[PDB]
Amino acid sequence: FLTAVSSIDTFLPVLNEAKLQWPTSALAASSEELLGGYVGSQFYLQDGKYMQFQIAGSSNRCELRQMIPDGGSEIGWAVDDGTTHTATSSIVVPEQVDGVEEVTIMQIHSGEAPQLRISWIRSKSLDGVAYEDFIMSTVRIGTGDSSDNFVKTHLADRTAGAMSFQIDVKDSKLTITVNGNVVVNGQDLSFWDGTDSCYFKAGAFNNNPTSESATARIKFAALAWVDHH
Ligand SMILES: O=C(O)[C@H]1O[C@@H](O[C@H]2[C@H](O)[C@H](O)[C@@H](O)O[C@@H]2C(=O)O)[C@@H](O)[C@@H](O)[C@@H]1O
Ligand SMILES: O=C(O)[C@H]1O[C@@H](O[C@H]2[C@H](O)[C@H](O)[C@H](O)O[C@@H]2C(=O)O)[C@@H](O)[C@@H](O)[C@@H]1O
Repeated sequence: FLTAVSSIDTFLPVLNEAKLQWPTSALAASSEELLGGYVGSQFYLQDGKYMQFQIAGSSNRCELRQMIPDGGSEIGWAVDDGTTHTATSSIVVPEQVDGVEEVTIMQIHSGEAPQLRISWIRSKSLDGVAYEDFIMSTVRIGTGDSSDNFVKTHLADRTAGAMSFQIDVKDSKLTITVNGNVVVNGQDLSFWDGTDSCYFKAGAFNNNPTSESATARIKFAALAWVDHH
């Protein structure tokens, strides 16, 4: 078998507060299964050090979903509880194979919608400007489909090396730091005031591929979800 992610210490804290969804939103592995050696080509320890996710197919995923720690059920939190909810990662986004067009690698999501997606995207125009092979944030400020429901930002061009991300939510404000630099500084999340079902996700969620067989692949050198109070 492939080497399991849980065979080293690095990812145990997040696996202790996650379930894996693969190849859809259906459950693939409970937290205890993840901590106890769950493995496959979709989710394995790569190069002795990366938690790697792989998935093909439109809207398919191999994704961790935040759970109450220590064998608890699904978590839900609010954007304005006075604490800071923080997700910190170090991600190697390799060159994506032909047919893969957008891969969501971290989220804040609730019962209804994604508050935030951080995604790799092959090419896109944002605010009249073309970008290629880059990392984007998409924040929902509404539940509709017109462009005014979203705030989209160029976070960074994709690098060969690991790229760090920190997502901080405090007092209905979102901050995204990339390689130690604040990129998104206090984006308003007030539309979500009253929602108590938010949670973090991370992995690979394949969006709008041009081929159903093309496999998205994303490597995490680090991932942690914490609440600072
Ligand atoms: O046409 C789009 O690509 C549309 O998608 C929106 O993101 C959605 C994702 O693609 C996934 O379907 C899932 O995560 O739901 C997302 C959503 O409904 O917010 C946005 O990227 C939007 O800007 C875009 O028009
Ligand atoms: O598939 C979706 O549209 C969303 O489902 C969410 O996962 C749910 C889902 O109901 C599962 O069947 C399971 O029973 O509970 C999941 C949960 O963790 O809340 C999310 O995967 C979400 O990202 C999807 O957009």
